[PDB]
Amino acid sequence: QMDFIMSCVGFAVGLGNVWRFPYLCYKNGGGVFLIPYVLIALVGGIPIFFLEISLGQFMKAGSINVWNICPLFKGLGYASMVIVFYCNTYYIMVLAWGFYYLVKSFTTTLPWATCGHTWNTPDCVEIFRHQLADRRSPVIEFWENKVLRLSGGLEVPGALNWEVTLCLLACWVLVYFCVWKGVKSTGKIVYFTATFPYVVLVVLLVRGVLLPGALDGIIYYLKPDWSKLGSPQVWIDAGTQIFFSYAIGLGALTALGSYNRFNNNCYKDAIILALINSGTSFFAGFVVFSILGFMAAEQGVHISKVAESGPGLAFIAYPRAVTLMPVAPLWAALFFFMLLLLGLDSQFVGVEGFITGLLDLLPASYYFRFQREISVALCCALCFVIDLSMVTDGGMYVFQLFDYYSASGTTLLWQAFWECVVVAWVYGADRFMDDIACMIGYRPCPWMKWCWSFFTPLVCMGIFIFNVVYYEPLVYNNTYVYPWWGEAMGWAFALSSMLCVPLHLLGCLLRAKGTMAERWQHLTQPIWGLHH
Ligand SMILES: N=C(N)NCCC(=O)O
Ligand SMILES: [Cl-]
Ligand code: NA
Repeated sequence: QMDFIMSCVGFAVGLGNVWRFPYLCYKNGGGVFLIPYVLIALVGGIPIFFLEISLGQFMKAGSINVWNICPLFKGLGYASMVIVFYCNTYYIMVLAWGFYYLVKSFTTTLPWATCGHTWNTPDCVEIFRHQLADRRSPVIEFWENKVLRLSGGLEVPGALNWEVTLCLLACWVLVYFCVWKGVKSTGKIVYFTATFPYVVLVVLLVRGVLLPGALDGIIYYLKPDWSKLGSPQVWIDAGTQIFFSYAIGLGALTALGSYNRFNNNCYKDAIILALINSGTSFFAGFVVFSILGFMAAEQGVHISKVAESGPGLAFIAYPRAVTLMPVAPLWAALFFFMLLLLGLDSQFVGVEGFITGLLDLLPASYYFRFQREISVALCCALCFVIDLSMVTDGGMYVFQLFDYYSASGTTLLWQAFWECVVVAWVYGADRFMDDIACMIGYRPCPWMKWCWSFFTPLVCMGIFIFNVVYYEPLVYNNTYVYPWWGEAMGWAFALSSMLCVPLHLLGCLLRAKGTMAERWQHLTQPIWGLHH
């Protein structure tokens, strides 16, 4: 089938693989991040991936309705919207920044190739020699003083950055327009958009290999520092990175499953999609970390102190690589066009899911002449208004609050744990596996059943508990200690997402009559579709 290609340009391959995984690996240390990544991909990632797709095919519906199997826990679906909504709030910003770089690519030279553009600190040198710890590369200067214009901290937002604001306006109007038409990338264009990224990456990787000091970068990427394994930071980062790269809990995998036919091979679908996501993430890791090793061997700073540890690494490693290509501006335009394509396809599927969920929720009395178009326009405008607080000088910090705490962190752990609990335990993991076998013919290995029943909830609960017990305040670029109210806002996002389940459960219990026993029994009775 081509369902893999359909997801490859959808809720799967994108910035979460090319932009996020590299900087998460860098922030947690190179080698030590892979082991929890692999373990949770085997135990948490692939199993919930297959769970979402299988449940989507089974229920023949997406977003909220799929939880008709356990209507009492239908609030989980609600949470998905909030989570994906938060993605739509900040994901686009990466695109915006990427778009800005693309706008700056179409020049006879490159703005970040050198620093003589009157937006750089005096401590910037284009070439490095044998003062010490007092020099910054032009690429990081451009990233932190033209795209971001980074302020002192979250306490002082500063002056709104107009250039990135027009770039974000262009991204949002483009999303509005080409989501209004609903292109869905057609059927033959997808082919190109599924093979254009890798080509570029491959080229970059080749260049990345042929550099002095790239071997050090690759070794640091692969060989792990076992001391960091005890830290819960790497475990929470790996679990959330997998649950984000797969769009687990965002209510897009479920719709993608619903699009498939009933007599489908969803088990191999999930396995192949997961392998593609992990392979693209590993390839992007190679591309980023070879460049990081090159900059470590060039500047002289340690490999862990080369570039930004926050979300800026993808904008400090990838552009740098481009500057080493023969015809730099053409390759900058090509790579950032690739990045724009990935981010755009992901944003299209996410916004489509959110809008369809909202439209299904709203009653008939709320119908408008252009209800779909007006709803999409209002969502885009509201998200742009929220992002107005993230393009400001002290805007990058807000982005981190929207990245670490919102649609990631303990939010995705909570969502995945409750998904596994409601399906494997409340609904019956054995019965669900029997239903999947009826759908698909054969029987998957019992490893999936063990992952659903015990392994995945246990791993998620353990990561959450060991992070909370040894809680460390979120620090951006290992320099800025977030104040109490910054963590308060981050936890406000997190609890806004994670309250959807318990509040909805409580409201359903109040609405039901009699004692809690028969109320739970009646509200957990599945509501099957017509075809079942
Ligand atoms: N939206 C997500 N949470 N994951 C999608 C991965 C991507 O295409 O970047
Ligand atoms: Cl990934
Ligand atoms: Na991904």
